[PDB]
Amino acid sequence: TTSVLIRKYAIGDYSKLLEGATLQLTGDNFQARVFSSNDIGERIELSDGTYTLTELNSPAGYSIAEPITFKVEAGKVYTIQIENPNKEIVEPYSVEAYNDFEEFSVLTTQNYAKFYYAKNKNGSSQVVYCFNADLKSPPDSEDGGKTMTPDFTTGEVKYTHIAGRDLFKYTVKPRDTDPDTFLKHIKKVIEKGYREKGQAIEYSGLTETQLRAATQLAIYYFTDSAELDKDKLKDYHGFGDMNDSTLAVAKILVEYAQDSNPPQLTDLDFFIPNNNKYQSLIGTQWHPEDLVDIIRMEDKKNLTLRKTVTGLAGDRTKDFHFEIELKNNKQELLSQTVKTDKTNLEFKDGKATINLKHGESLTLQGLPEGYSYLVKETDSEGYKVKVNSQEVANATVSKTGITSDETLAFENNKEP
Repeated sequence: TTSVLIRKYAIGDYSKLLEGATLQLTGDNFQARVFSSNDIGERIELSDGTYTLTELNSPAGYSIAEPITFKVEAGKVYTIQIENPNKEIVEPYSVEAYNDFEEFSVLTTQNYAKFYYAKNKNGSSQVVYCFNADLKSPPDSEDGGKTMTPDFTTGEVKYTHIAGRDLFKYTVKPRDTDPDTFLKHIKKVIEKGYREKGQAIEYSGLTETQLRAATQLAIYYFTDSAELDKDKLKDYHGFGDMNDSTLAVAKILVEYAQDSNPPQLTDLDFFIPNNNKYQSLIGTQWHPEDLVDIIRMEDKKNLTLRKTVTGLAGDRTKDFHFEIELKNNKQELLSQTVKTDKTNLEFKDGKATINLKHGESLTLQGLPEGYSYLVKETDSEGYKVKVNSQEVANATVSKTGITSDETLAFENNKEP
């Protein structure tokens, strides 16, 4: 068996698991079961196979998220076919991270003062960097990370340790638009930047702390679209105090990140705070030994067809038949169950047929952003077909990139 924890998160705020979603786990061949999402995730030991996580209902406010299919094979877990990117600690929001308030080292005239660390399982401290420029730094510590300043409202501010994959979504004002491109940029910055106390500094004349600042500002280039310009930085989070040298190294880190070479680092710890006011933190180290597979589901905050028969010679009890062809954002055909105001509809190779009599209607729900339809009424022979009052010789119409709901009102006229 393989341990998994199903965790339900809320898209865009990861400071707590979203409780109160009714989730059902169904598998191909054990017993299917229903449970409600909790604060730590539902722990299940699974034999090899393919399983489906469905949201039977979501908690007040949210939308039903897409069924997540996954596979447990040979002790490993996969999403659908790639490797489960969600590896997190068993007890969430249990990791201390801190800002070392007493450590002192200048950029030019002033303490850098952004000495962020996270505590590894073994009590050592890894250098980490803020991933959200406008959010709060980790809790001040006056004693090197033994005790921390709690938040006035939420108590201690502790973190969930996770594999730093899928980082795009934690950014506020990223520069990139493709997540993988974004991840590759972050890994590369960390790679060539400051990772370990005592490390050789390859850039002549720069102190450890100066490299650390260049590294942090390079992250902000990508996470918050910081500009790497002396004069535009005069008042940006203390970075006016960064000398020319250091800023030149920040541009080197960013230019490196930007080039086509692949990242030499396979993975990086990442840390999410249990208070959304606090910044998330990208690590410089990797501790896979502390992590288990999570099946993650994320909650967020329609096409209608109808038939009317007209004319005195129009039959009002004839099952008119439609052949609907649907493709997604990237022109792939949908091969999924699609719920409706009547019954479900299995789309095979993007297609399903439906029958409508005069004055009936069917409403396809949960169709994705930027979809496209091609709809034909196959058995029109004899009728003058009009769709939304437009004359269609071939009883077939199309539309691409539907950003809203849409209604196709077929009218069939058999006038004597």
